[PDB]
Amino acid sequence: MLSGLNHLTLAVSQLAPSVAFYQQLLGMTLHARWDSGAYLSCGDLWLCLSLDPQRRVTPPEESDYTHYAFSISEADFASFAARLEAAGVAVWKLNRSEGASHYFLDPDGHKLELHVGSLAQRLAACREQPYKGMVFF
Amino acid sequence: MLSGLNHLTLAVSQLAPSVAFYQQLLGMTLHARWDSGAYLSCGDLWLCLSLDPQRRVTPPEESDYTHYAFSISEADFASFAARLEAAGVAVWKLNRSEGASHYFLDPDGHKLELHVGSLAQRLAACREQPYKGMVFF
Ligand SMILES: CCN(CC)c1cccc(NC(C)=O)c1
Ligand SMILES: [Mn+2]
Ligand SMILES: [Mn+2]
Repeated sequence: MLSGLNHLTLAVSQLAPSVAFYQQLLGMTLHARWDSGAYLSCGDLWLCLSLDPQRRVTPPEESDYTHYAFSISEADFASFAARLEAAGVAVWKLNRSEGASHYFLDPDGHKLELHVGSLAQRLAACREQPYKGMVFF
Repeated sequence: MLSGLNHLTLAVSQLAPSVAFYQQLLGMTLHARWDSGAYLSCGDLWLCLSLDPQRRVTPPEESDYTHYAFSISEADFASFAARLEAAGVAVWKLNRSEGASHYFLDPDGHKLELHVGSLAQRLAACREQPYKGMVFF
């Protein structure tokens, strides 16, 4: 059967600024880069940045809610979020509707998130403060 | 410090067919559902389906190369691809790179992939046959 996420591939309009964002600003590990892409890791995540002439820099009001959240510890969350803010990283959401999260945009407008907590912890929190109509299986 | 992918959220235009696709067709575990979304898991992956009226059913020619690959064993790959084909799931690309890959679309046109092989395997192949302009770190 399916066992998890093998890799996440993001189309990027300019490879070097995107590599710099994920490696320098977000601290991911750069393993290789070539004329049309790069491979990074973030813990167990394999991230591929793929240079795509079709990628548009997209304002958050023009894209749907599809987004990618990265795990961070409770101890590191606030200072990492504040550093992104001080660096001028654009945002896309303020209301914490799914726990402790910081919502920010990559250079092409990919919707990213810092989140503290696992699925199990989110289900437990939702039992006390459930989303409308929530059912648990 | 970021420690991995916390969750992947896909915006969906209709919750029921998306739940059917990820849970029943793709075999993911459904943990909870509410009026505007669902939580599933696939191995370590926490997947959220978020009902979003701004989600367009998007032909693959009209979206960029951003895509989400799920892990599957080599032994299971062909029968899972055949299952998707029997279900009439559209393919958006043929495989031309190392490791088995099946490129398929979700009901809203999210670009998905079944892939066999790790980042370490890809890097080993690339070291032997580097892409144009490839540098390793
Ligand atoms: C994406 C462009 N920006 C400005 C937000 C950028 C890129 C790489 C690194 C840093 N800043 C630090 C401190 O790493 C900032
Ligand atoms: Mn999220
Ligand atoms: Mn891929």
